[PDB]
Amino acid sequence: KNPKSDKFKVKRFHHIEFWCGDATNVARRFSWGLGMRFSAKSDLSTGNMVHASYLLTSGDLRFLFTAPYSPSLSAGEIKPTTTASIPSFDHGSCRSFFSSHGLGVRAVAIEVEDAESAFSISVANGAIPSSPPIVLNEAVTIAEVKLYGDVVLRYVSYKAEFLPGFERVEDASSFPLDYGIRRLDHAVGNVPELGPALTYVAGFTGFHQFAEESGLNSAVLASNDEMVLLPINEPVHGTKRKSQIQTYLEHNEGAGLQHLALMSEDIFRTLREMRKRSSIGGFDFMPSPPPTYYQNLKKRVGDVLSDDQIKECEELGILVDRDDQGTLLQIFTKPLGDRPTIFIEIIQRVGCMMYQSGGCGGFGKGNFSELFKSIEEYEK
Amino acid sequence: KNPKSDKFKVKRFHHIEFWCGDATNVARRFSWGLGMRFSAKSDLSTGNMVHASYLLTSGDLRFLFTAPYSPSLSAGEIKPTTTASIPSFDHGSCRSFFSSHGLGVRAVAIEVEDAESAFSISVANGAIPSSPPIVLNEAVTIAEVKLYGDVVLRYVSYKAEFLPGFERVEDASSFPLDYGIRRLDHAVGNVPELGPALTYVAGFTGFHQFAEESGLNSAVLASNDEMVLLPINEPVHGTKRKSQIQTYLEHNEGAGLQHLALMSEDIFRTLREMRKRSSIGGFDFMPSPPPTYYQNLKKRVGDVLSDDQIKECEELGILVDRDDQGTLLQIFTKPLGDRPTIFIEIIQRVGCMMYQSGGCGGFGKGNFSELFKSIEEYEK
Ligand SMILES: C=CCN1CC(=O)N(C)c2ccc(C(=O)C3=C(O)CCCC3=O)c(C)c2C1=O
Ligand SMILES: C=CCN1CC(=O)N(C)c2ccc(C(=O)C3=C(O)CCCC3=O)c(C)c2C1=O
Ligand SMILES: [Co+2]
Ligand SMILES: [Co+2]
Repeated sequence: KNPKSDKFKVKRFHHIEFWCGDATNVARRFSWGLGMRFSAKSDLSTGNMVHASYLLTSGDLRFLFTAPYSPSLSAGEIKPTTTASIPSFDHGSCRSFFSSHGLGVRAVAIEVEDAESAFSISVANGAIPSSPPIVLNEAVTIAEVKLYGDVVLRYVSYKAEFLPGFERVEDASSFPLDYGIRRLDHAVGNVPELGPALTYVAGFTGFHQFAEESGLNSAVLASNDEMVLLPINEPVHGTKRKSQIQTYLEHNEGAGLQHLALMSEDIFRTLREMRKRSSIGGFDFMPSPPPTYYQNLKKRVGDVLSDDQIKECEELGILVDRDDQGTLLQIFTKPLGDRPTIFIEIIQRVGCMMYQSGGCGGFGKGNFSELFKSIEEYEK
Repeated sequence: KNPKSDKFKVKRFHHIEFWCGDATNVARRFSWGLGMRFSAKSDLSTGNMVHASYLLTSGDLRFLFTAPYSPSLSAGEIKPTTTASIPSFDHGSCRSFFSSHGLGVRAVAIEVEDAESAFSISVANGAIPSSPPIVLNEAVTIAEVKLYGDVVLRYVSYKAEFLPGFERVEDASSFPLDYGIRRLDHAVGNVPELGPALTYVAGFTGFHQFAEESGLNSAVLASNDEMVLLPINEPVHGTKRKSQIQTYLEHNEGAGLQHLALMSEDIFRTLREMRKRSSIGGFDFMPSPPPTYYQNLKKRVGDVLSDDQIKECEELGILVDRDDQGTLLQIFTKPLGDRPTIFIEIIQRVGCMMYQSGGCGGFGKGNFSELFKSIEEYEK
């Protein structure tokens, strides 16, 4: 069931913003690890005396990395005279965020028809305001409300490249890396209590619940066309194996973004390319399932994947799960930074063709049981 | 003249420690950019609930990257029960350092015969104590005094791998990168006033001045065998071209480490390898000199480098300077992080064979004039 209850017109995920201590080093690491090209910048070289922001792109996926400069560089500015390109930025907020949580996502940004109306309707329906609508160069409107923890949901709307005040990156600095990643499929939050978090977010967005003891309960909120997908997890306590959600909440100092799932147009190429780079600056992957897991894929998805395609999943450590409508290929990185908090998921979905409908195949919750079963089976 | 006036027995540069917001991302970026292998770790996986520290090595060069965890993880600890592997570490100090200065060097570490005696003699001769001598696992002693700004000079001495409590890195995570870098040649500080900084450091070390308007005055302090080399720069004001030392001091919020010069055993291979990676996660280099600079190298070093070797310098943008005793090949990166503060120099020295004596060929001060001359000549 999809009641299509969005309280304002939502388009697609627009970008994800990381708050960093040093944006340059995080962005360069991510660029090489994920195959994303440097596309835009806002920093001292573009007249921004407040923050350094670097944009990476792969297809429609946009990762923004932002860090504060010394406040002394902008001490004479006021908000009417700011040189910041992102008007919601605040030195103290950014330093406090990073000290509390470490490297992680500050903003989940969605493009909407009218960011001012989205903000007004959201706050009228219970959203906690974070940054009011600001019109940039009479061209783009940006507004922010609290999502969970210190993560904001950022609304962006365009009258008619990223944001005014950003400059396209010099091509010599813009190597055309591409490992096949094409868009953000979903963005997942960890919270102490799922119920109140769902009520709050669904309350101000009108997002509906998307149709679905390893230590979590989860639910998924979705926009009208189910292209914006926001799962939320809570821990399940006293499970004998400590909940990874609870570990997250401890090391993160509370609620925050758990993972970003990045859709690939060719998950086999993406994983070949990422795994080649894991130990030379890129990202590591979680330990692969035992071969019994792939010996059990024939009965589960033998009508979707050939033996060769299943063997290629086994070579790359890719997990497979299935809906009543489609099939999901997925794999998970180790944490992106020092803390056992945020990580990345690479996914590709097969089925649900009409274009492909959002969430085809689900989110892989079936792989909690199937991976445990494979592990005990391989114990043999 | 070398009075050999060291007040305690100094051996060699031991390591350089960067204080970071996220040690993982900086270390992975540096590993790929410089060709350094992951050699040791101290972090949650080794029982350290205080800080994440990752060691990169290339030859004898040791780069350590450290970031603080949430203080909550270690809130019940006291110094007698600490799980930190580096006892001088302090969450507040590290966060304050990084907020003030951004990514940069906290510790210049030299190996000495006896870190306790080096500390005592240093403080008796005016050194400002930073961290008292602490014996780690009855095997290694570490102590710290202030060098300049918030940079410390760290003394390390060994009774008889890096530090107790560090673990050798799993080989799968230890890709054997190597672009030819072999050791730290010198470490350079920027200060507002050169005179008082030289008097202070030479005062407590016994280091002697090493025998030598672009906006700086500098002098070099050296140990008895001139293998530990610590240049210090001050700005020259009112120069019509703003002093890069003054720009540093502004963006860094005061004195700090300006550059690390890394000796390569094959500077041509090192630069080929680093430049291949500049736009795919590595380091960028300063804009190369005009061809008139290389058209003028024949008269300057035509008896040291062949035409082909000069042409190879031109291909890679390498600078050349000359002493009365030897010749220096050098090149400079763009700043390592967001702020126009710290950068890296790659160098190789030719001549002064006895082993090669320290500082052979100087520090390239001749290239201020010669690069400007080449630029006006190429204006033509
Ligand atoms: C990274 C290591 C832990 N891990 C271990 C593991 O074995 N399996 C099988 C999964 C399977 C699916 C998902 C997942 O993507 C997801 C949910 O967990 C809840 C619904 C929404 C959502 O998107 C995750 C995060 C993990 C997982 O995290
Ligand atoms: C990075 C861009 C600025 N730049 C521009 C430039 O054109 N030249 C020619 C040099 C030449 C030598 C050195 C240098 O290594 C050094 C001293 O400056 C003082 C004595 C001790 C020392 O080691 C530096 C840092 C630079 C330099 O920084
Ligand atoms: Co997921
Ligand atoms: Co130098």
